[PDB]
Amino acid sequence: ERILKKQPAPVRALTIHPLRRYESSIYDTPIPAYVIKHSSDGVTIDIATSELADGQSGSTIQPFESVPAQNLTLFKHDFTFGHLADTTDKKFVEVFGVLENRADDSDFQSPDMIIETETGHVYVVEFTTTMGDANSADLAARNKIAKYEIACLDRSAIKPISLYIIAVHFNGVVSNLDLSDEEVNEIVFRFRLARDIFEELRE
Ligand SMILES: [Mn+3]
Repeated sequence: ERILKKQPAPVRALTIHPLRRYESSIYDTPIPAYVIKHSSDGVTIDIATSELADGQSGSTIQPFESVPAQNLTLFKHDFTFGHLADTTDKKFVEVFGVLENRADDSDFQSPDMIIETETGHVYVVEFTTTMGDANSADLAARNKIAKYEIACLDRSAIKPISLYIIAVHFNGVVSNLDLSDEEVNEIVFRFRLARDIFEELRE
């Protein structure tokens, strides 16, 4: 019997912490070799994680990956963020139910994460990437906020919601989470490696 579920109600409202610019501080760090091979559905990838130093950016990377042909278009986004959450089609409706009598489009939106805690807060987290610079990243982040703000606002009447964004570019992250340098480095490092792999995969 979980006692945190027995607290007085929290304020039902949408919270958005301000976005911040972070920059990677990677420098000369080995980038693992990868071997791409044709497979039955798509490609197999073999990442030489042995080449990485202990305590260096990239320690979250797994040596082996299967990418089916239907998943190559999402590979960059999903690989980049694969240490924080696995791919999902978990919709708003699974967590809040339909909002007024009738189901609508915002019920079937699927942000990258929807976390609900015992205390009754809900956290919506969305990841994204850009091939441009930090300004591109800031803009990408604002577009994800615009994509999901309405659905979050209406449902915050049911449980309070905090909306978070992580937007990666080649040299940093725009995010309203409070990230360490290692955490920024890991995201960027995984993004840079995903870019290299993706250019050979589209080919
Ligand atoms: Mn995303």
